[PDB]
Amino acid sequence: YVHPTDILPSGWPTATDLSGGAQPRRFEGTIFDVMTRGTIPKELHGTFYRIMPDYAQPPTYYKGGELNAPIDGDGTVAAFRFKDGKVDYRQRFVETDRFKVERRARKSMYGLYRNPYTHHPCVRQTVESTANTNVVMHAGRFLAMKENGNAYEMDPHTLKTLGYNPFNLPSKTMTAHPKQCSVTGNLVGFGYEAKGLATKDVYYFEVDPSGKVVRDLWLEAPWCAFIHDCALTPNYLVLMLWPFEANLERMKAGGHHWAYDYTKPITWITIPRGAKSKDEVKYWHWKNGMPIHTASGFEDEQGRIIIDSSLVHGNAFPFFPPDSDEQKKKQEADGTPKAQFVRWTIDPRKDNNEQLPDPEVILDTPSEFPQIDNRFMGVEYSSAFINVFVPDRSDGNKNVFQGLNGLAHYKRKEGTTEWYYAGDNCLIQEPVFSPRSKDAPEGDGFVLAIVDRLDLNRSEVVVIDTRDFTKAVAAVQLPFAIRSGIHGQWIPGEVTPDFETKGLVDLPKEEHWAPLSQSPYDPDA
Ligand SMILES: O=Cc1ccc(O)cc1
Ligand SMILES: [Fe+2]
Repeated sequence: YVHPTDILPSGWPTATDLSGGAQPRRFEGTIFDVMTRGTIPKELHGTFYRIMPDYAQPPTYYKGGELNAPIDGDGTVAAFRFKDGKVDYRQRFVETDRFKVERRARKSMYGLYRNPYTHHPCVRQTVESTANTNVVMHAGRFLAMKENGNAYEMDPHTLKTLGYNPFNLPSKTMTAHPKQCSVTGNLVGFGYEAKGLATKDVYYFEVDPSGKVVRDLWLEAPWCAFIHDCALTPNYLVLMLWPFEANLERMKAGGHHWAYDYTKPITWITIPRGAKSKDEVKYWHWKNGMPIHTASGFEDEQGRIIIDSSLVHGNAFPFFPPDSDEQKKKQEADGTPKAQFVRWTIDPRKDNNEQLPDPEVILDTPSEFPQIDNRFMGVEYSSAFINVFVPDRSDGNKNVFQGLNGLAHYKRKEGTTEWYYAGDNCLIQEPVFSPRSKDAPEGDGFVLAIVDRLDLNRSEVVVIDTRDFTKAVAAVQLPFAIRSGIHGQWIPGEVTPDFETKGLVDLPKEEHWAPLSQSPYDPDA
């Protein structure tokens, strides 16, 4: 059986997200009082903000959109607000310069990921960010982020776009991975390609709790590398260089911004916090591989930098292949690479010209999207909440982003791992943590994540109490599916302006439309 209407032609290209899911969603709006199962913890007081790629227009501009990447599509924010056991939902597109152009034209006008040479001539000198990667609340300002531009600011309640570059950063770019220091309250980050397309320049910054840049430095990367993520320690910002190189000539020729390079080692840039000179910066190297995301970093008793990350032993983004024919064949040969969770040791006192020691295998399982207890951000931490391929319960032939069917709670101090299984015909997305109370022990509280109910065509928010990591306490049940996203964040009420007075949904007026006389009911009848 084939449905007769199903053979009617579509104009849409295949627009994947990171999961490999290819269904456009693109809805903007609200559900008041989202259906829940079980008991929503009363301790939840805040918003789960999630961001997703969801091409608003069919991306047909360049090569009919055949080379669209899962990381490409227009940023849409989903908000799940938890107040007094009740859940509200809002979804809205980031009103990026790109989004607004495409909507107004009813037409795709942008080409390849980070390639202005493949955009429509009229839009080449625009901010080309889809603001689709990560969110942050800092100094009462809510930001949607993507590494190829400054953030766009959004209202935390309506999700209305308010402007571009709220902190007025001098770089062309800002990381989608800044870290909120638990010591200073500073927004610590960077922007690479800080001076334009294929530039080696890196700008480091620290934005204080009052929204002022208090520390900065202009530096360079050893090559124009893909510096997606970083680690924050007491004394350092540690940049993590993926083995991809940008090439302006290739871009001009209508090739991809990035090419994977087997000859490049995993490289780290150590930046002393509040460094007075670029002379203080050191480059460290290991071997070829792709460490996608950090859990976090710290300094041990010996003063050594300790960073946990995912590690893929090859290209986790095969849609950005190598330049050379030889290297292309290597990618094909690698297939689905080995994927682990690993521990790095960078001793800042050692010779940085000497190759770093091999990382320690922490989990011999495909691992992605780690988060921590952010009360321990930029200090010694123990808890990691990791998006996992569940041992003996998962594929493993899948690309690292495409088989994530569980959660792991790792504790360094205890040396224990606990496992949550998403369900049969289910995927689960990045976990976020909310502490039981302000003074609760590290990693004691609630874990939230988006579950794709694949055979149901619905998305859910699972709620797990850390006292029993194997079991859900609650589910937030959407009537539909949303896109499989990238990052999300737990944002507490206390850091959100006007959380006490504003919901996700604007309340209707109190006053009745109808006069008293219009009632069917008479109290005398
Ligand atoms: O998760 C990886 C990622 C990399 C670059 C992007 O622009 C977005 C996401
Ligand atoms: Fe990321």
